[PDB]
Amino acid sequence: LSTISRALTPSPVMVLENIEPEIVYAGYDSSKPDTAENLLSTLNRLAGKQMIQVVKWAKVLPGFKNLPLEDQITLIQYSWMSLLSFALSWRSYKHTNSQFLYFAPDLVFNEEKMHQSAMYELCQGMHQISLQFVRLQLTFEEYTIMKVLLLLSTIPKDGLKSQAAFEEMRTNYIKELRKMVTKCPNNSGQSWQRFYQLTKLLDSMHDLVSDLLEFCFYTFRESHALKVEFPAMLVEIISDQLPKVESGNVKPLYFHRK
Ligand SMILES: O=C1COc2ccc(C3=C(c4ccc(F)cc4F)C(=O)OC3)cc2N1
Repeated sequence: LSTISRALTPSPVMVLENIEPEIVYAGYDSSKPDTAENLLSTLNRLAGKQMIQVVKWAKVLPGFKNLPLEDQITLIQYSWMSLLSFALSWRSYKHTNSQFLYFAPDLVFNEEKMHQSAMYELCQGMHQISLQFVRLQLTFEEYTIMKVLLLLSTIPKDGLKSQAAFEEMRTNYIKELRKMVTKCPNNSGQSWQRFYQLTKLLDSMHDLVSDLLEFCFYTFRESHALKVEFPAMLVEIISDQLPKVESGNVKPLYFHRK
């Protein structure tokens, strides 16, 4: 809080990079075949543990604490699949140059796994998002800021408890992205073009993530019949999220209008 301390303290993007979650293992069971039942159960277990890290992350995310508890909860529950998908795309980009879907070091999907998981087309759509990371040569700086924008990209139909505090936080992070692209237009030429590409990429997540969620809601509802395991963390999120999304109580915020 000191004057000197404030002027010198790591910038907001440096803070985001510092609080980026550690590596999470899926705990892949080599004794089980790669069937939908086992792959999806493994993805769900993995995602539960990643979501625990996401909550820890959100806890020290600057600005997030300034929202009401219920809005914080609401935002994590609405954006969870966007956050996991984006982080997946990043890992896939960094570890495999977006050739494969790197869910964890012990769970990397090639095309065969994509089929086996019963979400071939969804995995291919995500892989295609990851290919954009290669085209753009997305940077760690862009990634971290964009991930925050994803946390802040889906809200209830009639908005949040503290809509103004949310909008302030969202604007603040959009501004960080603006600053970043002004400094570093990277391979898009002009800073405005960089911002356009990055925000279009974010908008392009919505339909894929919505499709991912529909499958997740289906397997959740039919969990016992399908033998698809969900951990408590996902049970909690999906039990709250599913009726809201399915009843239209959901509003995606697009950077660019349809
Ligand atoms: O039971 C089900 C079926 O619907 C699901 C849909 C998605 C997931 C998760 C993803 C994921 C994200 C992007 C993709 F392209 C493929 C993905 F699998 C992730 O990264 O974490 C969980 C898990 C289930 N679980």
